[PDB]
Amino acid sequence: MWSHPQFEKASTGREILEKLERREFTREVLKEALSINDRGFNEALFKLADEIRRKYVGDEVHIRAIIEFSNVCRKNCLYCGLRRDNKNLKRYRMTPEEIVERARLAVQFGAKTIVLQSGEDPYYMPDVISDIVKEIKKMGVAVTLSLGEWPREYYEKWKEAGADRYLLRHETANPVLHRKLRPDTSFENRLNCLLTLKELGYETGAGSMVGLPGQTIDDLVDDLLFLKEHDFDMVGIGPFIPHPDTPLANEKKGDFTLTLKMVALTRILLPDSNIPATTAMGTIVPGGREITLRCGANVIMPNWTPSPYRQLYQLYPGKISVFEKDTASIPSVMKMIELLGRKPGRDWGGRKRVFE
Ligand SMILES: Nc1ncnc2c1ncn2[C@@H]1O[C@H](CSC[C@H](N)C(=O)O)[C@@H](O)[C@H]1O
Ligand code: SF4
Ligand SMILES: [C-]#N
Ligand SMILES: [C-]#N
Ligand SMILES: [Cl-]
Ligand SMILES: [Fe+2]
Repeated sequence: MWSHPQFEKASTGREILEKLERREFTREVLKEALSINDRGFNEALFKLADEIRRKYVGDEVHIRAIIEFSNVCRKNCLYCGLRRDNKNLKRYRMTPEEIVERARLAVQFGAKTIVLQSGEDPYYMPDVISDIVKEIKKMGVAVTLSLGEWPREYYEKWKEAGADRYLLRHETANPVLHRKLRPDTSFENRLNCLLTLKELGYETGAGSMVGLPGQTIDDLVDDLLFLKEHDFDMVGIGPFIPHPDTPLANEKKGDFTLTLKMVALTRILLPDSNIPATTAMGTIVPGGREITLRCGANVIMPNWTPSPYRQLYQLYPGKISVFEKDTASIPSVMKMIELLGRKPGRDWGGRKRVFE
């Protein structure tokens, strides 16, 4: 037997970058990119994603104002503070009038997309949602729904009511892990919902959490390849943030740098997709969303849920700041975008096909 020495790390890292620049997206290339822990490799990866972002989606940072209108949920996901078994949380529901008028205010502040997100709350489904969507569509903006897993019939009604997009983060593409963490449902169910949403003509959003308990680098590679496979219009990625009132309270938090590399690789794989700098990135690191916008992201989603409900939508700890008024977030992200040298979106910021 003869030796089997490793190649030097710097030269290996440069070969990975070259393969990414040549769009040679093999599993081993993606795995090694995620595994390298070199500050200079990572910075070059971020700059490549930023370059691709500049070339294929430009300098507009699209603002999507989120109204989290109910924290009631019928599911029991192990990671989520809204899981039905968490009795330590005050639950709330907004009336349709509250939701519509709050959306109207965001539109007046300049949001060009309203995102309606909730727990899986049967109260609203399907007809209350349809009424709300129809009212918001009269305001001249795009509407995105993020309501979880529902029958095809509901998704069809909401499309007819005028919804433009649907965000259903796939969470994890590992079906064994998915079922362990989401004991009510399955990856197959989640994927079927995404396929139905695409067939109905929604712009569809997927995306995973990074750092889930039991998730490995190979699983993160599977997430990237799943996203590439379906050419998603939008991809929402962030770290897992443990919640103290859940079974995962004591697990490791997701790593910011690893999550940033997932955002960067997603931009490289899907050059003209819409990729938010998510709330969870801003929670985990001060300035986290600003950093993510320099590493391939092109969207920001200010929290527009009003007091006294905003503090109760406790997906994970630290999500909400209560130090400022509930109308500060849209002007605040506009200021952030200006300081980055970027521009707010001029239209609804729907995904375009300009890459290849
Ligand atoms: N602990 C957590 N850490 C980081 N992110 C978390 C966590 N808990 C939930 N989330 C994220 O919250 C998103 C919106 S819930 C909307 C709807 N009910 C749905 O399930 O699709 C989910 O897709 C998760 O990725
Ligand atoms: S992630 Fe969505 S479906 Fe799961 S418990 Fe939280 S709100 Fe409910
Ligand atoms: C996303 N809109
Ligand atoms: C989500 N931002
Ligand atoms: Cl988006
Ligand atoms: Fe989106």
